[PDB]
Amino acid sequence: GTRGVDSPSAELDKKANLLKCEYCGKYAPAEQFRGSKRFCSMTCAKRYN
Ligand SMILES: [Zn+2]
Repeated sequence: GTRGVDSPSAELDKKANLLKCEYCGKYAPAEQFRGSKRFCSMTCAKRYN
């Protein structure tokens, strides 16, 4: 597929499809938004509860 073609950070899937933690506001690949697409990973999502 066309995911990770012109990407040095191919592992992070180019970080094309970004959204960001409605807390700190850091942009990341939606895949890392394990807080059900609201916040980034553990520290942040849990901090909102
Ligand atoms: Zn965060």
